[PDB]
Amino acid sequence: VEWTPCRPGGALCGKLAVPVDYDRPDGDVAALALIRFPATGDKIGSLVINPGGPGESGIEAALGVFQTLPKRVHERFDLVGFDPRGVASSRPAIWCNSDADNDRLRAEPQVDYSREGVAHIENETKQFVGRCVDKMGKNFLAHVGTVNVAKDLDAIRAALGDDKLTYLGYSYGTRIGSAYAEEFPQRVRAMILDGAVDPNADPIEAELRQAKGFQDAFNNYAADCAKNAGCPLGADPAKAVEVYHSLVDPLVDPDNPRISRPARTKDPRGLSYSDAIVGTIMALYSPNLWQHLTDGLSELVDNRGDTLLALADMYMRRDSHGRYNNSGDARVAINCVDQPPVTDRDKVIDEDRRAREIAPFMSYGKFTGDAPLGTCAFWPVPPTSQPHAVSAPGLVPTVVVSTTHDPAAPYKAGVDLANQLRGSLLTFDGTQHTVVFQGDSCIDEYVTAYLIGGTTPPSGAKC
Repeated sequence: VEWTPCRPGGALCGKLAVPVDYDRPDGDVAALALIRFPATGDKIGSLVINPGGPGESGIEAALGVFQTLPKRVHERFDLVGFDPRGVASSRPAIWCNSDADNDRLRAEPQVDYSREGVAHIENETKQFVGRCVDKMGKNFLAHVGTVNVAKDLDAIRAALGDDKLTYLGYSYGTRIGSAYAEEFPQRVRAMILDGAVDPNADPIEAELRQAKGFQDAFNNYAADCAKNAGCPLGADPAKAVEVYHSLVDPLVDPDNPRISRPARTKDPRGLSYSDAIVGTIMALYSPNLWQHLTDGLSELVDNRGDTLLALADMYMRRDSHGRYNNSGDARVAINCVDQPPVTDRDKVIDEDRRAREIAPFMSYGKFTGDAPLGTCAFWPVPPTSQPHAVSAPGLVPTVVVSTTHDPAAPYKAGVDLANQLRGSLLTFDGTQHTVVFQGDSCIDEYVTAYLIGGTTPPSGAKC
């Protein structure tokens, strides 16, 4: 890696060639993008981070993390972020949808699960899968999975000149983590995994646990908002879900589920039902976004949807000029190869029935008896990994940070990951997704002592 100054720090950027196929090590070649924030004091090595997604830029994430990085950490480590294969500035980047493709989907209510509804959705999905293939070719898509990301990470480890890896993983970055840990356990110096993905989980039970997370986060937000003046969801939190549906269901034509009646916005699109739901989910990632959610809901009372639309844009990575990054398309590609998709329709139908019961705030109308299959059931290349209990006997003790009411990565996922890893579980008491290097003194001290000293939190450490 020949470094070079970036395009906001002492930042150096560079690129690193890895092979697309690792069995064809002289075949097609991908170029990963890297950012580097040189340590200020005495350098132990590099702290490599991943934000998750998948499809999220690590370069982008390092620039944020740099802002909230404890002084001692910044002294002891080069902060290093990378864009994984197919993601953001890495070439080739995964691309399936155009900006117009994305907008067209987001305009739909996406709520009709009748036979005709399921056929419509399942048709847009096929068109999507076809767009991925035509633009990427099946070979590249076959090799975008985490198992190969893990191999690139070691190539990264070596190119940065560290003998052993120091790694901070967030959310899906957690799966990159346990993967690298299983393949190169003897190359791991230290590892923090925050907001855990449990690779031994059943995907349907996981998704349902996630539904339950967001409903429970919904409940927490609403209870909190009810203490406040003019709560758009009302002063009785036991009726918040009903009030919420009185605000969002009018965005769907009651005589016809496929017709958007968007709330007015200064943006030309207005606010569809599906955008409304996506904005809500986005806001429930963090209590920091609750104010915005409340604003959006209050706008809905006056038939306006500007804040919810902006929340949905934040989630979908659509900038002010209507442009998308490739996080969405990459997200799908990578998720589809990391595990075998649910292909049994009865399973998908029964999941739907349960989810409406578990997360009503998210569900529109009644169970129909039909449900679409997910994009992955149509993937033209097979998975390159599969659910299993993480096993890395030789691994150094690691830290898993799990938040008690994390909607995206539920607390018990993090416990389970810790156990398979036989590392330390650091608990955060909150309703948010991830927490490391995000302002909390306690968490950050624990993480700093582990990263520098090698010191794990005591059993039962809460924060």
